[PDB]
Amino acid sequence: AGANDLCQECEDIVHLLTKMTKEDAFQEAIRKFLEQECDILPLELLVPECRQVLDVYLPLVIDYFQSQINPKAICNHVGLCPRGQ
Amino acid sequence: NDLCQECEDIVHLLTKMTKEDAFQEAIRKFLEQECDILPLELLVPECRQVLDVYLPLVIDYFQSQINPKAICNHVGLCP
Ligand SMILES: CCCCCC/C=C/CCCCCCCC(=O)OC[C@H](COP(=O)(O)OCCN)OC(=O)CCCCCCC/C=C/CCCCCCCC
Ligand SMILES: CCCCCC/C=C\CCCCCCCC(=O)OC[C@H](COP(=O)(O)OCCN)OC(=O)CCCCCCC/C=C\CCCCCCCC
Ligand SMILES: CCCCCC/C=C\CCCCCCCC(=O)OC[C@H](COP(=O)(O)OCCN)OC(=O)CCCCCCC/C=C\CCCCCCCC
Repeated sequence: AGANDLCQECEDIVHLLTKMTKEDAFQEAIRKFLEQECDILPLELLVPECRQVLDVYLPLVIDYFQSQINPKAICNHVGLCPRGQ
Repeated sequence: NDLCQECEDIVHLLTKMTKEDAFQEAIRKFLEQECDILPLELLVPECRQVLDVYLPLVIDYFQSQINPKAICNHVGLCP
């Protein structure tokens, strides 16, 4: 019962992300937070060039949830939807 | 758009999902595969070791006594 709800729960998270990423206040908040985390342990060592990785990939992740037609497919891709999205 | 409530709802859903063994299995299998290929294999050195350390810790965290508004305030999405 719990495990069969994982697909819908994942899709609900994706739906929330698609709404939030339409707010530039969301991008700014997450950028600023991750910029601070890149500068401190453990992330500064787990991800070399953390700030450069962030500068490149955060716009791409944001754009994915903003512009993809079917971002909920992520939930099938990560294995949480054994019967399809 | 209420970014604060949207963030709190994501946290609530994560706490439900992380209770399930099948969630841990699926995410681990997916990330083990990504650690072996680009881009993650280069972005995160010793990727599989980082996965083994932190996936349990993150799963346990969302199962513990957490404060969702404080978390969302920490990431800048709640006042
Ligand atoms: C103390 C805890 C620390 C744990 C963190 C340790 C490890 C961190 C690793 C993070 C860095 C890896 C970032 C990789 C992102 C990425 O590759 O996205 C690219 C891809 C592909 O983009 P393309 O346009 O096709 O082209 C790209 C190249 N051709 O972008 C996407 O498709 C978007 C999907 C990516 C989703 C990213 C996940 C973000 C969602 C998070 C949900 C919430 C998780 C909870 C976090 C709790 C943390 C305590
Ligand atoms: C943080 C990832 C952002 C994804 C999008 C966020 C969307 C919605 C918000 C969902 C909330 C889940 C994440 C909040 C968890 C969090 O980090 O806050 C708590 C914790 C503190 O907990 P503790 O002080 O130890 O325990 C007592 C207090 N709890 O905050 C932290 O400091 C942990 C920071 C870990 C950093 C994780 C790295 C981000 C991973 C993926 C981001 C992918 C984006 C692509 C860019 C790549 C950047 C390298
Ligand atoms: C985006 C999150 C929505 C689902 C929420 C479920 C809760 C947690 C999920 C955590 C795992 C992140 C989900 C992976 C996102 C994903 O599938 O993108 C795959 C992308 C390509 O995007 P696609 O659209 O599928 O194809 C491109 C063609 N357009 O490929 C990737 O590079 C994925 C890299 C994933 C890196 C994210 C790291 C997650 C951070 C912390 C996880 C917890 C600690 C463990 C860290 C170990 C990291 C080595």
